[PDB]
Amino acid sequence: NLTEIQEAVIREAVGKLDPTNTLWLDIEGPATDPVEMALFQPAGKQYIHCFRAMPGVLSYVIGLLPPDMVVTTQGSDDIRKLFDLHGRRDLKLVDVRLTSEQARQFDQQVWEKYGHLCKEPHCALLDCIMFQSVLDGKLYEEELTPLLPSS
Repeated sequence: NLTEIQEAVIREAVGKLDPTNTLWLDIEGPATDPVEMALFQPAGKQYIHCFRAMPGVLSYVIGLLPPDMVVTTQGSDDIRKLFDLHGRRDLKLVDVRLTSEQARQFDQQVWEKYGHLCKEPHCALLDCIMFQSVLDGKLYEEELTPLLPSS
């Protein structure tokens, strides 16, 4: 349901992910029909990002994640269900459960620095950067390389 070109691009992007490093996954919208999905590796200063077909891309990405890898999210009740339905029971999930208040610690700085990648406002990619910043106790402000160019 994806063109072989799309599949080859996605495959190469996922292949550049390093399994030994933290990997964030965030989905905006219904699990079966996302509007946005983002994957973010702070240590490798890289991300995969795309908006509104989406279900095909998300499924293909899940199928390609490295074996037994730890995925970090801000809530994975449905992501767990998706993983499993796609034959990825081996993927491990961690939910970083910042309170609304905690998650806003670096909201404005992150929007200032990275808001152009998405342009009280929220997008999947920046949420991950914001949460990682809270964990680091300081603003994430590295230069980020997209791994997956807008098709």
